Amino acid sequence: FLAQQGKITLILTALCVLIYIAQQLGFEDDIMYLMHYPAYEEQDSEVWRYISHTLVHLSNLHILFNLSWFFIFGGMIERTFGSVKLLMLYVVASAITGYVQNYVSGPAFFGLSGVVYAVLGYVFIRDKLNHHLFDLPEGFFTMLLVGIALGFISPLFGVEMGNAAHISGLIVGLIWGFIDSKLRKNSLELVP
Ligand SMILES: CCCCCCCCCCCCOCCOCCOCCOCCOCCCCCOCCOCCO
Ligand SMILES: CCCCCCCCCCCCOCCOCCOCCOCCOCCCCCOCCOCCO
Ligand SMILES: CCCCC(=O)OC[C@H](COP(=O)(O)O)OC=O
Ligand SMILES: CCCCC(=O)OC[C@H](COP(=O)(O)O)OC=O
Ligand SMILES: CCCCC(=O)OC[C@H](COP(=O)(O)O)OC=O
Repeated sequence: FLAQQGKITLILTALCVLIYIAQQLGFEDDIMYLMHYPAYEEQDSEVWRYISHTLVHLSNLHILFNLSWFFIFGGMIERTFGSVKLLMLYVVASAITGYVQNYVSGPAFFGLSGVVYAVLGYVFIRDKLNHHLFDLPEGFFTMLLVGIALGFISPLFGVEMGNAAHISGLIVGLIWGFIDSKLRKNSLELVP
């Protein structure tokens, strides 16, 4: 429930769950066809496709791990920097990671993991820099960041997409957070 967590975080998590459930009682076929990244010159105009691929999941663990991490850290971002910030990081990470994954492997990918890494990347450098607005992950979510770089370079799991989405995701988050950290400092310069 909310009563505390972010509205955007909640909406995105619940949408993923609803679309997955739908995948299970009829057919992922319709959903996969409408939601996949453009794989056709005629689909270039179907603009939702640049983002929608993130709402489809391929297994129970796939969606379980993605939503857990997104709910926790996407929530931190929302509660700390605002709902607009989270929505934006989502739209942009979704579009950029899909763009990158598509170039290296084609339009056959689904899931929120590219957004998760952008989110983890954002929180990571923000925490590292203006260290305050956060008080450490937990001790495990900090580790599963070093031993997770092998989760795509030398496959220990496999987030049905590829590491191109994960790496470009982290990069989007790291760059965005560095910029925000900077813009923050720049304006505080003239405050007591
Ligand atoms: C201790 C630290 C605390 C951190 C905890 C934070 C908790 C935050 C809550 C986040 C909410 C998570 O929501 C994700 C739930 O997603 C619902 C979708 O379905 C969930 C399924 O649950 C797991 C099922 O696993 C089944 C494994 C068997 C098959 C493996 O995958 C193949 C799936 O095939 C389909 C079978 O029906
Ligand atoms: C035999 C073994 C087989 C070989 C297997 C090899 C395994 C390696 C596979 C890994 C794939 C590598 O792919 C890496 C791709 O990454 C390339 C990076 O390019 C993508 C990154 O794109 C970044 C684009 O620009 C960043 C966007 C950030 C924008 C931030 O917004 C500005 C903020 O403005 C302020 C608003 O508040
Ligand atoms: C956010 C871009 C993806 C929109 C879309 O076409 O897919 C989701 C739709 C409905 O979701 P909306 O978020 O568009 O209402 O399918 C589920 O019923
Ligand atoms: C960054 C998200 C949207 C960018 C885009 O228009 O994608 C076009 C790419 C290729 O674009 P070029 O820049 O290589 O022409 O192909 C998509 O199917
Ligand atoms: C990292 C600071 C310099 C990079 C840059 O030229 O950024 C231009 C704008 C943002 O400028 P800032 O003033 O916020 O750095 O967009 C970046 O992607």
